[PDB]
Amino acid sequence: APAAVDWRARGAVTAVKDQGQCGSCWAFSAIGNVECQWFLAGHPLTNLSEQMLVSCDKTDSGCSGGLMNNAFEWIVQENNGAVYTEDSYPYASGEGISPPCTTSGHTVGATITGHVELPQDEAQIAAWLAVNGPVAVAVDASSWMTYTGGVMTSCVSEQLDHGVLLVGYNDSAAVPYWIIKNSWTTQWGEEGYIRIAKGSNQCLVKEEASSAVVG
Ligand SMILES: *C(#N)C1=NC([N]C2=[C]C(F)=[C]C(F)=[C]2)=C2N=[C]N([C][C])C2=N1
Repeated sequence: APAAVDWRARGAVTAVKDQGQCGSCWAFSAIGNVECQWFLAGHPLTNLSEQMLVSCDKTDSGCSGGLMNNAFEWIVQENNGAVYTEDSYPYASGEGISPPCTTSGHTVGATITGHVELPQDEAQIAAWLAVNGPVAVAVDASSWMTYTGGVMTSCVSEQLDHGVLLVGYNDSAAVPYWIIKNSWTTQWGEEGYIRIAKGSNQCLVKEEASSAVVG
């Protein structure tokens, strides 16, 4: 794989979003992955709807949490592969109240046919990302509440409790790192991103990696 990749440089990543006081990170991880894949599949970059998942995916638990892998199955199995646009199903859960699902009236912004779950191997995740684009990952984010910048190297790595998006890596750096998009606005971290060391399973980053398949 190349020494360094950053899918932001390809224009493939939407702006950093704001989940607010809702435990909807899993939705932001899944939808951000879809946004990137939809762009890479030859379409304009389009903001897509987290609220569709938070309100309508009853396999997951709204503001109480969820899993990207379940979200991807819901999209395909329950929603005909459709992911609505942000504008047509906008984010309403920032104050912690998810509105009831509505099935009528939204605009499809992307279509997926499935998703992949990657091996629990940072090298193989990086090699897949280098070719195919950003990867949704579960992490232990419990050490992230003081991060102001730099490469984090000794994160608590004990329990998956958050979902985020790998957008790149740098193996050349003095401490090799992953580049991760969060959903805590651009006012946290490095304009909304965190670098964690790569190669030591920091934050349990290799354990639950996946990506949508556009089709
Ligand atoms: C977010 N925000 C969030 N996530 C989880 N759990 C989670 C998310 C994920 F993407 C992958 C995982 F393995 C685990 C939450 N569990 C509780 N809460 C607060 C309601 C969570 N928020």
